[PDB]
Amino acid sequence: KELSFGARAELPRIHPVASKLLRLMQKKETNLCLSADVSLARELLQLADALGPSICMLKTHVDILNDFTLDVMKELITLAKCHEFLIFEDRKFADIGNTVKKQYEGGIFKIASWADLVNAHVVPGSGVVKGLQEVGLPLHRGCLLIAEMSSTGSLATGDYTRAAVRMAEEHSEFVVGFISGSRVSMKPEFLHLTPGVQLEAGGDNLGQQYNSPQEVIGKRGSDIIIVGRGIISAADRLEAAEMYRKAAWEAYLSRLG
Amino acid sequence: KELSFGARAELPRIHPVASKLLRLMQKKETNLCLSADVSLARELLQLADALGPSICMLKTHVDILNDFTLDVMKELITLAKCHEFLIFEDRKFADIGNTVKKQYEGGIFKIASWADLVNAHVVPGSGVVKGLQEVGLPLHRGCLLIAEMSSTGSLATGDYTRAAVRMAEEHSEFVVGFISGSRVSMKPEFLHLTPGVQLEAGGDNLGQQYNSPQEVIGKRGSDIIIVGRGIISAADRLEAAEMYRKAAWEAYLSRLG
Ligand SMILES: N#Cc1cn([C@@H]2O[C@H](COP(=O)(O)O)[C@@H](O)[C@H]2O)c(=O)[nH]c1=O
Ligand SMILES: N#Cc1cn([C@@H]2O[C@H](COP(=O)(O)O)[C@@H](O)[C@H]2O)c(=O)[nH]c1=O
Repeated sequence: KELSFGARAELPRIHPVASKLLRLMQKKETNLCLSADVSLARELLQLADALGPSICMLKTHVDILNDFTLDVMKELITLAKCHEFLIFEDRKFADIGNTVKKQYEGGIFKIASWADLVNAHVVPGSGVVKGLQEVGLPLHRGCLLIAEMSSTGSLATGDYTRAAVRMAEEHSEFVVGFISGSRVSMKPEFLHLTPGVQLEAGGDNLGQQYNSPQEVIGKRGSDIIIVGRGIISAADRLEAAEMYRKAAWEAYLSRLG
Repeated sequence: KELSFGARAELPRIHPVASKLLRLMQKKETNLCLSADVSLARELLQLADALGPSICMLKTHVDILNDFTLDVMKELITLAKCHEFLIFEDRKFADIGNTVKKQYEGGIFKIASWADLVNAHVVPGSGVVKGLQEVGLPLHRGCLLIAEMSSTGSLATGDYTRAAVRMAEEHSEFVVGFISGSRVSMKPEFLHLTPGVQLEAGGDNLGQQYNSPQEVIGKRGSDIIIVGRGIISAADRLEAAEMYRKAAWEAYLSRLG
């Protein structure tokens, strides 16, 4: 039998970060992750504040911010704490452990100092996880492994996907779930987050593909939708975020029974 | 009968950036790329200056620099021009075209403004290249596709590797070669750059594997060695760079006949 988000938050093997996320999802009735792909700090913060109540998570690409400072991330954390959402930096770590460890802790972004969650490609082998966890475990953080991608021509299929699942299952002290297009693990202690979501069928001119919240949450068994342009390009971003939230939440309720 | 670097710099289908590189390799007698994995701008610049004459390329991870500014990059360009080497930002773009185009142009780093070369993972499908090339074409930049990786457990093998090669062939206007462990393309217009290189075989504690310049260039047919710790860990980095340069250059001559 499928467990609710609230119950999954209490599973014996749950990671504290996944448990925190699952409890706010249940509390707020939201399984929407806003993708805030914006070029200005003030836009990031404005959106986080206005849409915070509607979202379980805010996904950042800090490298696209023309005016990133750690004082912007400090302010973001205050918003995350106030509205109750996790911060997920979509950094896509994708190299040897020695390197990604430095990229996660160091440099100007100091990602581990503010990001509840990060993600990593599995193509380098498990060293990518072992390096990240050297930094993330002391900082009480979690990681998502990229098991499938939303884009046309994606190579993250078949045996590659199976490899991501195995790596996750063997690094549960740090890995809390997946970026995927569908449920890829049978263990309920893992989260599935799915980008490439819009209400209407389509894609963009550079390989993005879209499926609806009901397809991805209801039919494919994923837990959370990640939505950028579907919301950000809308005239009314508050109504758009509420529409995606209600769509994802109802799809989850249906699948739950 | 294999072509010299100087000869390849004249091939019909050769990219302008590959041509410039191959000519300076030939001129300077170096097929060494320094991986300057350091956290201080002052160290990066002192290395670029001292080692410039020994290297054909300097590989950066700007996100590890604690004191990155665009002015640091200005200086690095001045040294690249003065000593004649290319700047390769090892950014590992690895997402949908819409996102990578912004990561390449924008944000704090403005990578396209100073990097002659960048690399991309092929896992997202050809959209990753299509996005990057939209930014890099007017700027006369080039891209390397990651066909193989140096690390234990790497999933960049078999059909994954073949996909990277096909993608590179199909985007030869922008893609100038590969990050690989071995020659993966027969087309001499393509460069092969190989990390995971030290004089002493072995590895690190986080999945990195090392093979000799002789093995990599001489036996495996790659063009350029990418060397980080083997040089940067030495007390005298210039002596170390010369040791690697001679080893790689001679292994290349050996292969020629
Ligand atoms: N990993 C991963 C992925 C990340 N993303 C990211 O999710 C966001 C999708 O945004 P949008 O297409 O505007 O809804 C965007 O930031 C993109 O970089 C995917 O779209 N697909 C993936 O497979
Ligand atoms: N793509 C790629 C790769 C990049 N690298 C990069 O090359 C460098 C190797 O450094 P070192 O092991 O210190 O010689 C380091 O910056 C690492 O991130 C690999 O080692 N292997 C790869 O497959």
